[PDB]
Amino acid sequence: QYPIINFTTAGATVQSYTNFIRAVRGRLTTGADVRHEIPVLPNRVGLPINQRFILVELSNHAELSVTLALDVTNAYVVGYRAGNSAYFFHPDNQEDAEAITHLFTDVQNRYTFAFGGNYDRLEQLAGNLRENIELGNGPLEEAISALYYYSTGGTQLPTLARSFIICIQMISEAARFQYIEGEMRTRIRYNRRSAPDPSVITLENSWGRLSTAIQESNQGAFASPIQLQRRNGSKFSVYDVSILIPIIALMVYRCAPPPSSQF
Repeated sequence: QYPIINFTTAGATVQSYTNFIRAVRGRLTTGADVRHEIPVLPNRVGLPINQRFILVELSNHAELSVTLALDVTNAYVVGYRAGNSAYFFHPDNQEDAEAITHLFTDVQNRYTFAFGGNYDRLEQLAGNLRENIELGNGPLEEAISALYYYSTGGTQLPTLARSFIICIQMISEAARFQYIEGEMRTRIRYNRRSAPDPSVITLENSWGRLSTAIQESNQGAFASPIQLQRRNGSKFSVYDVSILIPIIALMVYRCAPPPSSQF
């Protein structure tokens, strides 16, 4: 039922990764909502269950496959399937708990983790912060294997958590931010793994706030500036949507768009 997008780390290139992220964005957004040239994800309110999720089937050079389920309202990875088992992060509410029963319905073994899937929780389980977890094609290749082997005892919990952190950033964050997509393209082009710098981390941390600031803006102008960081960790002040058009590819729905109000 739910749309499936396929990606493999096996011989991945800048182009194959670019095609993948473009396809993910295309399945996440409908085109009904574009504000200051930036697309908005579907509103959760009144969204039919048959339109709620997309599936990302990840394959690797090791000939293993896992399927991630993404919530279209926020691009969040809500769980995964590997063969005969599926695992879901602890739902935030009763609506989300019902929603995930519509995923991987023919799987033999269904589990809900007692932990949530946010970075804070995953970092504490990994024993490492995002700033110290290497990203790139190699890490993703390895993450796919780690997810695959969890049900059979091959993967320790910190490795599993680290693997989720890798997947979330290389898929969901890349979908949300052209800038983060670009950072992953660079890693793939040179086949060089590296942890995300402060520019990546601060964008990830600020996605909700940036989405709200843009949507609540007066003709694009922020009421309050948002502080981001450069690659070297120095401050970058954002006052306007204009500077973010090349940076952010999609926003979470936060408010109704104000009337056109042309002069």
